[PDB]
Amino acid sequence: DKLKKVLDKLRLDPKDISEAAETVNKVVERLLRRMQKRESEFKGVEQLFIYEKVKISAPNEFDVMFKLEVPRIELQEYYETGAFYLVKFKRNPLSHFLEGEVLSATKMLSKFRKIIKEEVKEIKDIDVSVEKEKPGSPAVTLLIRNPEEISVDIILALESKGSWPISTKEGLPIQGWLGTKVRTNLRREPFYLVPKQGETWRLSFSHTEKYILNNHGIEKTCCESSGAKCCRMECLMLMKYLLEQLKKEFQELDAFCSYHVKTAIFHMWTQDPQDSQWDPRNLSSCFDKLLAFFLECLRTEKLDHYFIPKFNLFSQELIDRKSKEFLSKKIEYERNNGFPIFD
Amino acid sequence: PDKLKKVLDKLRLDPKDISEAAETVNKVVERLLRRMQKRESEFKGVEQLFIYEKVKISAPNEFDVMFKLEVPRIELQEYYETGAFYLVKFKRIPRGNPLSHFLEGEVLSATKMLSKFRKIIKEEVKEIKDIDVSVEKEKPGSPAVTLLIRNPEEISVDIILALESKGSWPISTKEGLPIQGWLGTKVRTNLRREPFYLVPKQGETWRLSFSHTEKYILNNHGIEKTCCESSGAKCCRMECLMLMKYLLEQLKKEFQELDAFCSYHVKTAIFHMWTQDPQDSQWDPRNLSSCFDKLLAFFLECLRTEKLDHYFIPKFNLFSQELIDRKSKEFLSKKIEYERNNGFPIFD
Ligand SMILES: [Zn+2]
Ligand SMILES: [Zn+2]
Repeated sequence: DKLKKVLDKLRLDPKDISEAAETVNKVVERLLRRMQKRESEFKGVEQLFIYEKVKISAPNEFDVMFKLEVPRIELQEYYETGAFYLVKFKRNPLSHFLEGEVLSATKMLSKFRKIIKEEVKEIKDIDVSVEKEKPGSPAVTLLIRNPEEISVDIILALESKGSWPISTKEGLPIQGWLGTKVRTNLRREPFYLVPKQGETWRLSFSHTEKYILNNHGIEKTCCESSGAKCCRMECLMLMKYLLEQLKKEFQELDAFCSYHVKTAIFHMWTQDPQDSQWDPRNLSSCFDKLLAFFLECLRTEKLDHYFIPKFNLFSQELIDRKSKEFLSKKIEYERNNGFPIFD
Repeated sequence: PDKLKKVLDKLRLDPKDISEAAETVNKVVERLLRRMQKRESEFKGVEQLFIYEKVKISAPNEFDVMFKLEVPRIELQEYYETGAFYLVKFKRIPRGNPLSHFLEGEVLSATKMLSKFRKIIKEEVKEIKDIDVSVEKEKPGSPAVTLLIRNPEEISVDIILALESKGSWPISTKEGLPIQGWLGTKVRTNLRREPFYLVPKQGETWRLSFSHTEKYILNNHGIEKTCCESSGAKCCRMECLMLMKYLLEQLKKEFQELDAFCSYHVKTAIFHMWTQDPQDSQWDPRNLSSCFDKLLAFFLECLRTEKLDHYFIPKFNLFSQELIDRKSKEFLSKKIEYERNNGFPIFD
């Protein structure tokens, strides 16, 4: 029952989130108007996506993706990484960001940021400012004061209606969970490229991950009014909040982010697909088997990207050995001591 | 005696023979579409609604193709509280659409549009002399012009003219599609956001059509997403539909008193049975006899009480007294109970 008490404060109330929704929505609208106006290279920019823009267990933290349809691209995998690609064109206004024969991500992102910095300064109604360029952030972040501090990440992305790259052929292993009809439909949706050398883009499946979170059960009536409740989402909130609180205390956990937890629980939902395996009456058992699974990913240094199997997030090149051991010690400490961090 | 699984073996379609008929039925439909998209034609923007889907469930001979027309500028009006039949008008004075040629006053005439639609198809069916296909005679109950192809295998192709409206579904369907405790509320909302359709047959009335929705439900019939998939458990929902549909088709072949009943009655009764018994375990292949019998008992209960509501329009009773006489229901009930009690001799 202790975990249910922690979830009681982690659930977003619709009243406090609605005042932020009204503020975030209109600011993104005004930014979208300007991108479609005058002589900006981002004329056909549209928003990708309410509760979808909010970060799950992070109140008043928001994500917005500005997609740009580019149907004239030719992808080239960058050094067999599977996730990073160089974009080329077969046979126009995006030539300003072209560097030789490859479209520069840094040139487009820097110009994309100048247009956002000019509009945030032309706004004097709500007091909003642009972050300084973070090292690991392609998005342009906005600090909105409500007076409640609100952060909104504006991610520039390229939309491609073509087929998903070959590196995702064995990705999305939901055949024994969400089924093959769902997998075929999801893979027929477009895929996205966000900047991350300076001219390489990385694949983004935020739209697909959003669908899986809202359609997580093997039964269609899962977590509905006329259906059974499960604790899949509750285990994700507890696991994400545990890692967030651990990053607040120790700077040694900088190499870990929320997407590792999200990736690890997707594999758990694939390994344990049955809705009965995530009964809310067994929340402590479900959260512990998720912890044990995450610790196995840390100690074996194996956490494959759920869409790109060849790409290992916990590889030795990405995260060093001392950080994984450090995180493993802290996770085992709270796992045996009743999780004192939640207090 | 596992006689039901023997009937199903002879009833399943041979993919070798259904693929040959698929190649010829598509290219003929493609040619008809090409002649529709041409200049001087009121059906310029016509399209196909949907290879393997177009063949009927228990009928390998017959195929069904719907030619839809987007009409984002029409207003609907119920025709005497029927729920299913409507008169089609325009929101304002029409200017840019050629469909005003079929106006019978302020109401879009179905017989006017269907006649010109059949004139165009009968022109192209007489132009083609390489495959030998003819347009069937005028049947009263069918708005679709039927194409009879000799492959030499005789195959029927119903070309159904339909209007596509992407607006909200009419209020007669508000309490229809009751799949909340079965396929879920998310599925129901997504289905109700797809367009709805109107088919012809006062000669200006149009009937609602949910063939696109009924097709989704057949291919997504399980409460579990993996139902009838490779990595999932097989159920017998579709097998009971085929047996029940084939039982009525064989009874209609033998008795002319069953002209009032059609396959849609079978299709409607099983959608209710799937709502009444939503669990995939209630449709286990080991219980094929139990599932097919409890379906027959449900269909006999609909004949007895003379109530079979349209699965999408609750107020529309398909077994109403003004639609089917009690003698036809008593006669169908007598014949079904005979087959149910004597091991179904008609299957032989
Ligand atoms: Zn659930
Ligand atoms: Zn099934």
